[PDB]
Amino acid sequence: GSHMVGQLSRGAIAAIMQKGDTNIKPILQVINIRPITTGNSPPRYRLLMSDGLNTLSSFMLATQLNPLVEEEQLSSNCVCQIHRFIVNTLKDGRRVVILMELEVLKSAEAVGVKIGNPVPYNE
Ligand SMILES: Cc1cccc(-n2nc(C(=O)O)cc2-c2ccccc2)c1
Ligand SMILES: Cc1cccc(-n2nc(C(=O)O)cc2-c2ccccc2)c1
Repeated sequence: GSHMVGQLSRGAIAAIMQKGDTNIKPILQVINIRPITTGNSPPRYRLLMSDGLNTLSSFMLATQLNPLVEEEQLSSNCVCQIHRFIVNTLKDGRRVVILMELEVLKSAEAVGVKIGNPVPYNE
């Protein structure tokens, strides 16, 4: 409906990256998905997601959610609610947000566009 950016949890990306609170169940839009280089292990998918204000490319799907990308409705433009996630930190200090449980609220085809004008989160 109208006010599309209101469909997303504006501020959730900053909340995740600055507060590290995991009790939230934010609604985010998938902007892009791509495999990361693995080899000799199940594929892993990285997501560029948006909360309407910011985008962040630090998301990775838990492997248990791979079928959503491979078989069902998880692709660019879909709107999802994250029901469970954890933040992990690499040795170099970069954070990786692992999505453990997510629900597709609106399919890519039902949304069809990048909502709002989100800008990259700097961190
Ligand atoms: C920090 C971050 C967040 C999300 C994805 C990535 N990432 N992207 C790629 C890739 O090949 O594109 C590889 C990684 C990676 C993840 C964990 C450890 C080492 C590398 C990195
Ligand atoms: C210690 C640490 C730091 C960052 C990410 C993780 N991590 N957690 C999961 C998971 O699915 O739970 C998967 C990874 C991962 C491991 C190697 C490369 C890319 C991602 C673990």
